[PDB]
Amino acid sequence: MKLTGEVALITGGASGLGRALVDRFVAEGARVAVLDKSAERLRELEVAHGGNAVGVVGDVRSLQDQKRAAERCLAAFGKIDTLIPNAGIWDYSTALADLPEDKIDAAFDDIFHVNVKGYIHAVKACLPALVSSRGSVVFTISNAGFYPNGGGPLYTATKHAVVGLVRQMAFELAPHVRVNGVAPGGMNTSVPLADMLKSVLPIGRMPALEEYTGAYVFFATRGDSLPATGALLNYDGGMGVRGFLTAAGGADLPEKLNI
Amino acid sequence: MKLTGEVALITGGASGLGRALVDRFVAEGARVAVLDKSAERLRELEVAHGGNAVGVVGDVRSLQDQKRAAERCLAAFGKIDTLIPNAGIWDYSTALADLPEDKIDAAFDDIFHVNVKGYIHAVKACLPALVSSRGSVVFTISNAGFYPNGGGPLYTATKHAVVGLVRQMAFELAPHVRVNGVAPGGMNTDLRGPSSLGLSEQSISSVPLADMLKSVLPIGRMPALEEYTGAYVFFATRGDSLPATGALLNYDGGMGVRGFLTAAGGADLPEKLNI
Amino acid sequence: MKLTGEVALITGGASGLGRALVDRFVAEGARVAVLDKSAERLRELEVAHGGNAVGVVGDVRSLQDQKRAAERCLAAFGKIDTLIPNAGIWDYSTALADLPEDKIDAAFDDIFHVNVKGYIHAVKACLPALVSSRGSVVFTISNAGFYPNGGGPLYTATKHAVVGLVRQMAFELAPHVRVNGVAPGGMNTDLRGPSSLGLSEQSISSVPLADMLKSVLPIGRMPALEEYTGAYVFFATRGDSLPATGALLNYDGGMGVRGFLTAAGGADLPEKLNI
Amino acid sequence: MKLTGEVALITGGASGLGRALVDRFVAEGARVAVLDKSAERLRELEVAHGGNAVGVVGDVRSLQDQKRAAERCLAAFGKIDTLIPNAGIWDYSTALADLPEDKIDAAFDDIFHVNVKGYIHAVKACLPALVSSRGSVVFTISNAGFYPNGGGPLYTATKHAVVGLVRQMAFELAPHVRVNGVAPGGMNTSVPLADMLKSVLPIGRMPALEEYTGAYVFFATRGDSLPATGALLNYDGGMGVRGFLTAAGGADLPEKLNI
Repeated sequence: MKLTGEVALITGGASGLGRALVDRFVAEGARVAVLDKSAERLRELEVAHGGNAVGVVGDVRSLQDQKRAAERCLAAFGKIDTLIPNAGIWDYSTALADLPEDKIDAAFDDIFHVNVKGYIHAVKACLPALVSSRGSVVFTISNAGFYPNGGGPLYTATKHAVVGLVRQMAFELAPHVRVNGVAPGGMNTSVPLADMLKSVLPIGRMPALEEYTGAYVFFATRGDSLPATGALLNYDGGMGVRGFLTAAGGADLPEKLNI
Repeated sequence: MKLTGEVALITGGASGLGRALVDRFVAEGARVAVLDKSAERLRELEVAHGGNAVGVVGDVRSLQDQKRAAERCLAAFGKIDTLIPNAGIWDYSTALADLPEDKIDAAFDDIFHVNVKGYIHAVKACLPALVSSRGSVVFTISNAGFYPNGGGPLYTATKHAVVGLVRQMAFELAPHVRVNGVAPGGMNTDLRGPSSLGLSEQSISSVPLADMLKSVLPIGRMPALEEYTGAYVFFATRGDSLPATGALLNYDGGMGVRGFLTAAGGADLPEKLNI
Repeated sequence: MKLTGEVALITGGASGLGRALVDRFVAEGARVAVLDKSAERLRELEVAHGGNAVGVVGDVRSLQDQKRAAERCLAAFGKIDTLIPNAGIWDYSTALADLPEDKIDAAFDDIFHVNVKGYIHAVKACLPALVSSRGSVVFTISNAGFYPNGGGPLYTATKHAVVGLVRQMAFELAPHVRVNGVAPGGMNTDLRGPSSLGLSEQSISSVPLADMLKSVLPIGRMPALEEYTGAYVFFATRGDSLPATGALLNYDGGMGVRGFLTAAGGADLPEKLNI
Repeated sequence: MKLTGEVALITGGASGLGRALVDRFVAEGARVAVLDKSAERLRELEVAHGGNAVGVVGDVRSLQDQKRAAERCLAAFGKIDTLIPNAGIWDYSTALADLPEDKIDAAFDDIFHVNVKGYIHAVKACLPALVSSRGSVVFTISNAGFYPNGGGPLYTATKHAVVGLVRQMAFELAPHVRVNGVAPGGMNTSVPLADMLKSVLPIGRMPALEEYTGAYVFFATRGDSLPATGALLNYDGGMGVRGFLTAAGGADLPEKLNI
């Protein structure tokens, strides 16, 4: 019950990883405003958490759709303690040499409006409310904001850009708003599952969406993440610490120590 | 309580952050074995927490001592779920020009044996127990592990070195043990130093934090030691930090994202938005 | 001369650093094709370097233009050995609170289409030629690609984004093309901005560098534009930078390793050592 | 002829990568003082570069052996423009679980005295001379100061530590001395050569020691690396940008573009 008397806003939270955040957050005493594209999946979400969660149908790319989401949150809950810019769109890990000349301009704009511009507006929209409550932002980054091969050029640049957002907003919004980011990866949400545990994830297992929720709960806990601003907790099963020939270094440790 | 029924081993956990971690972890249900140089301070917490904490007097540079603590924790509690190598020595932020040629070699060894080697024996000792419980290692680092002026050549080099521990240990101990690092910043710890290093400069070059905070902490305040225990509990919680290994949490109040003319860039926000 | 007989394609290479790069590369024996928005400035250098440089007037956001330049370089010089995507737009370091709601969406696209998309079409265009000559891509980044207060939300996000280009392009174009990044810092460039962003604040928030240098540059001086061309030549040289791909050169005078109270920590060194 | 009228000091430079630096540096008009353990290989080096290179027999761990090396350089060349702390000792990539209880203390001290303490003294020794000439330091780091599996815990910590040295010395020695570091890796100097190009090095080829020399020449060039201080140029064939399933992303690019 770590988030008792708390209010959080989550974009793109009516599905995928953002939905897991919702369920968990509610299950922590929190109160979650949700901006998303799906009117149906927002209504199903709302009855799932009776009066602990509100949902506003919108387009994360729209600044106005973000201001509304802020306003409605303020309407029902009267405050905003943790904003979680999260709504993201993928590029199918498409290589540059495979992005066609007649599609690159559209593809760029769409992916950048959702992953970067979407995040900007959210923070812009909620700025009054966050300053008012001296709360925090926790962006959803990704393994792809730090290392390649998590996506194509478009995805990688958009997720490296939200690292800049983490840093610049951590600076600009201080001392009244703490900005942070979590970088999840290797998810139950291109690459074979057998090559995933062997050559990608040192931890050796595809974690459930529920297991990616705690890192966010942390940054949203009143006085547990107070020194945190500008922080980037990489949360991808250890993609940036994997070996050359094998992801895991000591798979055979138990019978190296006769445990 | 996140850590009910768990067992933590904190080194240097009788004073400072390492001690706040004990109080926090016990308060979070966990039982805590502690290795530290101070016999008094260990009894001081032994009484305070009753049958939830035990303390072993020894030295972090000694592997025998490290092993003795790891065994003591097994004897009393039956396992090791979280190991927190925390014990650290500051270099008074003494520059290279200020290091005495006759005192430098001695100094190196003193600081590197605690800040780095002490961590290695902490892991070496507790490893069998950690692979058995498929547990975690959470390293105390420092802002001095990522950016300069947090200490002199020696300290900054040590903390940077323990960044390399996180990464290697995360690799080597996959998939059973998780290894990560917490990097504290604006705490008001004295941070002890080596006798091999003289008293020469301890007040007027090692600058106090309150005097300079506007150039160091964006968050615009000095956090209490208890505000730094939250990150470690996070790593200590099995169902919260499961997909986290090789993770580096910069926990310095924004020392790495401070701005040029001042630390924080949004002093005038409430003026500009009306609160 | 390191780059005798080589061919470089610089974008935004008619003014600022991009233009100093032309002068340097020609002076290093290389022939240089240039894409830039200014017809005058391109003729200005066309005459200056004679048959060693050619310029194409167009826009970096346009792939057709990018392709047209890549072809122009083939037509005149016969190949492309080094591509330098350099053309960049500043956001006047305009904060998020200061971005007008009615002007923000327009602004985003303007800046992201040059700083990021412009780079992508630069690579997309010149790629066939680069895989053919097994050449290199050297990206102009910025201190704003690594640490904050070098620009507002938009600019810092763009440059950070092109860090992600370096890494992905380095991966994707292995083993034939090498992709790296140069990250300039204390140059006295005006760095143009978008009309979609108002004149509102251009003198008194976007602070001049000379006023603040003691809080920004450890090196304790503002380097001339010619001092920044050396890193690119390095990547342009086949026998010097062969085992370098995905490399990031922080070229900012020490912006990332500046200290808390002042940029440089060794002001008083010669006093302390006697020179 | 980029280093005409220049003087550089190189530790551990009578063999390995440090020797390649020497040959190249001399071949650039530079003048190289060399501190190393080998008396024979120092003499062979000296006749190889007649009067353009001096060599002083010493132990990099000794501060005094470093001061001498500085003094002798000053004797023959009268100045020191680029110091290159380079002498390094490896741990056989030995895992922690394989470092024996009766050896760990000795092994720690030896590897840390050479890789970290060796570097410190060099900069300490040459400080007067470098400040006097307003020159630079270029440490030899390694892929192992950034990612794991380049060595064991001991090597990785020692090379991560010299990253701290790069940063702290870049700060402390400014504005009079520029500190930098090069991070070479995947060298013709444990791991099979067939798994090296496939899963380790995106560039697909083990580069010669000569090809690792240019990066150092760069940092030592009068007015080509003036803005450089605190810089970390990773020089390992792209170990930190390799994919999950394959090092190289577009091996089959030529016949994807019918070049």
